[PDB]
Amino acid sequence: RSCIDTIPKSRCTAFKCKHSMKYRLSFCRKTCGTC
Repeated sequence: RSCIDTIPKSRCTAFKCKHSMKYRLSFCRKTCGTC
């Protein structure tokens, strides 16, 4: 499927990308560099 964050970009913080599986792999896949 398309590579897209499900929540607003401001929610996808570097901190959440580093420390939250939910954010990195569900909510912020584009911003966190998962896809």
